[PDB]
Order: sequence, then C-alpha cells, then structure tokens
Amino acid sequence: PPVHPFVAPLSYLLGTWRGQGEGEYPTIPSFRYGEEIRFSHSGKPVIAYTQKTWKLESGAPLLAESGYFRPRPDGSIEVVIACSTGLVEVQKGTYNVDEQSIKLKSDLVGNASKVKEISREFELVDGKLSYVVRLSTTTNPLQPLLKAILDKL
Amino acid sequence: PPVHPFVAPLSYLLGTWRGQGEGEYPTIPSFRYGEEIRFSHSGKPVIAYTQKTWKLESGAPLLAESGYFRPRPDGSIEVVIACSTGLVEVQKGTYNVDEQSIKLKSDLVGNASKVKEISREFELVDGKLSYVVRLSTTTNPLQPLLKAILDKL
Ligand SMILES: [Ba+2]
Ligand SMILES: [Ba+2]
Ligand SMILES: [Ba+2]
Ligand SMILES: [Ba+2]
Repeated sequence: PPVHPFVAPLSYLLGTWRGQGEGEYPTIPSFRYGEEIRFSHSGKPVIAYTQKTWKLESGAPLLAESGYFRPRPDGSIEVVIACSTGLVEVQKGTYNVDEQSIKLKSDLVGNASKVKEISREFELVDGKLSYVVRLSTTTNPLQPLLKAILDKL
Repeated sequence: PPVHPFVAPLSYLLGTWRGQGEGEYPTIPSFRYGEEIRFSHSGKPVIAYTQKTWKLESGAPLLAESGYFRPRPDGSIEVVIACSTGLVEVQKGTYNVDEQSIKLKSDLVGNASKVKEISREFELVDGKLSYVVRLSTTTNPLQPLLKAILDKL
C-alpha cells in the first residue's frame, strides 16, 4: 500500500526504532531499560504504534504498548494508546515538521489508579528518536518521568 | 518464557486466528470483511491482542485494533483497547473455562462522537473462535453489529 497524504509528513517516523531509556521519579531511583518502538501504516490517515520494554541484563520483557497516531494538515494530532499496565490514553496535541516532533498531553486517562495527566513527546534529534514521558499523580506535579533514546533499524 | 498462572486458564486463545465477519446494523445493510486476530503473551499476567480487517477481494485494509487482556484467578477479566478509528475502550468482564468464553462490556469508550456502548464476546464454538460485537448509539439500543468466526491457524 502507499502513503496516504495525512501520514506522509511523518514518514521519517516510519520503521523500527531501538535503544534504551532511563526512568526516575521523586518517588523512585534511576532505573534503565531497553526499548523498541515501531511506527507503521496501511494507506490510512493513521499510524500504528507498538512498543515494548525489557530488563537490560536478562533482558526479560517489562512493559508494552500498542497505539494509533492520527495526524492532520493543520499540524494537530490525535493519539490513542493502550498499555499492558492497564491504562488507555487518548492524547491530543501537535506535530511540527521542521523540528520533526509530535507533542501530546493526555486528555483521558482511563482506568487510572493514581495517574492524572501524562504527556508524551516524540522528537527526531540528531537522527535518533528522543522519546519522553512526563507524569502527574494524585500527589506529584507534571514532571520528567522517563526519557528514552532510539536508533533506526 | 512461562504462561503466567493467572493466564494459563485462557491458553486456548494463544495464537493467530483468520476468518471473516459481517456487519449488519439498522443504518447499514449487510456487509462482509476479512479479519485476523492474534493473542500472544510474554510471561506476564496479560494476553496481548491484535486484530485487523480487510476487504475480501481487495483485500484492502479497513481497521485495526489492539490491546491487552488481564484475567484474574477469580473469573473477572478486564481488557484495554485502542482502535484505528481513533477510539479507546475499557472492557471489563468475566471469563469462563469450559464454556471457553470471554464476555466484555464497555466501562468507558473514550473519544466517541456517537457510540454509547460496546460489548465484545470471544468464545470458542465447536473449534472456531466466534467474535460477537454489539453496540448501542445515541439513537440505537445495544444490538448486534459484528459477527465473525475464525479458524485457529
Ligand atoms: Ba500546513
Ligand atoms: Ba529536532
Ligand atoms: Ba478459580
Ligand atoms: Ba463453548
């Protein structure tokens, strides 16, 4: 199938991405994990997202996401992601093409234990994927929670 | 890696499942689509789930959904899903080991315009995985939309 015009200005994003990342929150200490993000499409104005985490040494698998990225010309964007942890997010926000980012905040965080707002950012910096999740809980403001870097497979 | 004990009762599901479906609804007459379904896992208390529909001759892509099941040892199962429509569900239910069945019913369908409810039902009927989808809208009660019957691959 061929790139739909909506999906085509995020065509760099496309393919397997793979490196490792680093979590830390006021509640907990630096811990490190490998990552694997895949962006795809089959003609439609929607980009599939899957992701998986895994322990470095083992490295037995940790967490795992699967989603739909749904871009539009006016530079705005919507994104729904399910997590094995048992959340679902519907994130609204924008993509600029010069910089080659996407910037989301949560709109609806669904079946959330203590989770409030969650903001994901995927930018291409220096030809690698820089992906960050900021978090808020019932006790702590939005802040940098994770930060992963990834390379083109 | 080993089938979490919490998950072991549902092992009939693990693997890829090909078939066809059909929609009828009061506003859309009969139709028919190709359709795959695969459940996997990864040594967690979770079965991963992906599903994609095509056009029978084309078979050009139609829709994908993905997510995650959490069975409990108590009967309850709680599912999450993101759909290429651009729409998430929370599903919560109660499965069944020798009726071999997983009945679900939306506890939250985010990012919907006009959907109000969705249930799903995943069940083995004489060897093939039958999938029944039902929906209510602003204007329609909780009735059938999608039926599909899939053969283990
Ligand atoms: Ba423009
Ligand atoms: Ba940049
Ligand atoms: Ba029991
Ligand atoms: Ba049965």
